[PDB]
Amino acid sequence: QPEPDMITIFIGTWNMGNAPPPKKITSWFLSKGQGKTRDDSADYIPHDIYVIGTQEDPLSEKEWLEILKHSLQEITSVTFKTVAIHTLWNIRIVVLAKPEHENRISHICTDNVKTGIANTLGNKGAVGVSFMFNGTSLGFVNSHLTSGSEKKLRRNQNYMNILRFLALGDKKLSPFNITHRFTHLFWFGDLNYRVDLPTWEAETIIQKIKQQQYADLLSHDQLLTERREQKVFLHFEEEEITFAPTYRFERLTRDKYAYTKQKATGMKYNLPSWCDRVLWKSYPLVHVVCQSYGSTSDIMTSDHSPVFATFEAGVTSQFVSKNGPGTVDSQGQIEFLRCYATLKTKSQTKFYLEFHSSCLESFVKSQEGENEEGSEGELVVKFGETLPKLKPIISDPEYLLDQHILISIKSSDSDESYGEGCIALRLEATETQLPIYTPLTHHGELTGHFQGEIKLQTSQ
Ligand SMILES: Fc1ccc(CNCc2ccccc2)cc1
Repeated sequence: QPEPDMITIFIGTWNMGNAPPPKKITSWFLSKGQGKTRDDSADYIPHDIYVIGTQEDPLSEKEWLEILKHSLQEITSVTFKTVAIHTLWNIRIVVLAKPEHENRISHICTDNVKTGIANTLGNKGAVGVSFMFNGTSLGFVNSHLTSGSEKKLRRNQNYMNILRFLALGDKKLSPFNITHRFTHLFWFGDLNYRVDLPTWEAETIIQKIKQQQYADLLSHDQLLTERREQKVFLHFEEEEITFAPTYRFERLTRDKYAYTKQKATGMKYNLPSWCDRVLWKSYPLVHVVCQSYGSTSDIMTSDHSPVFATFEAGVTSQFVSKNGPGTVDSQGQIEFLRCYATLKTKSQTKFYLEFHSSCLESFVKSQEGENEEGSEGELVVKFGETLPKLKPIISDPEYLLDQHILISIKSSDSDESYGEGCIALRLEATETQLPIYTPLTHHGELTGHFQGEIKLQTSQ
């Protein structure tokens, strides 16, 4: 039986509003309702992996896993296996996979992060799951961020705390946070960003929603505006939104948005908003295609509607050769030539690089670079042709051209990373000097750039 080179992944996010679900939730897993929906001819075809994030989830793990498994079995006639389940108070992530994938999935990790201090600590935060699927690392984050139209900056803070502190994936990747540890990272949840229009416009907004005229509303969505100003989710993607706002509904219908201030809301307005979102970030030049992104119309127990997204995701096989794993393949080499980092830092330490990759036996430390002043005020760290020649464990181009090199630039004085990035080995040519580039981030914010040339030798 050949190993797959593609899988499909279902992402669901649903803020359940502390209510049990209705008896039928199959529309969710079928990507049926509003937005970019899945074709009827696919309804019996199981996704490879289902990742369900809930918020305000009132059920036990057992109660929810029985509902999920029974739902998928009814759709697909497949009994899914549980990869992982992790709950932080009423925030939960479930990962289910087809039985044939059980032997393909390993290195399963779970973690959570609680956001806030004192007053603001006790119910918001994130859960996450990571694992290997053959040669491919996958990470999944379900976050419930701070509520309220006025609190976008708090949400942005919650995002940075989650990507700093959530401990998933390979712990040897110590300079790297979750935004660099996975081939594919999916981040979803009740992100709680609102449509930032005046309160007095509530009925106008409702009118626009009834006319399915979302364009002007989306131009005021706080997550899209914060992302466009590089305040949050830097280097993540989101599919175009073509479904109505998923919050705040009167329960047991979808005919009414309940936006007016009430004692139960702390006297806050909840104008119709796209609270419930799915974003992703994949390594450069890896196949990832969103095939659905929408909301259900028939699940009405909560004041939120469920959101679905589905993806094609490229995956690679576990590779064994006669040499690696457990030695190098002297036919392979990676040379980084005429490289320089451009950093936003005002520090004057010396810097060294680390190169991390599952195509190396272990990470490689460079010599210190040569610091110069950039003509617009910046630090430029030059590495010349001084960089260590990297020795991959396998030289076969069918393996090596699918790999990635993570780069950290670290202070000699403190050994702290000032920036992290990723270079694809999916080159136009081997044995040929070719331009490379990555932005560098630290704690998910832009700190610089790395650019230069690469020369890749494979067994071909
Ligand atoms: F649904 C799932 C439940 C459990 C798992 C864990 N499988 C680990 C494994 C891999 C290879 C051989 C033996 C064990 C993976 C998926």
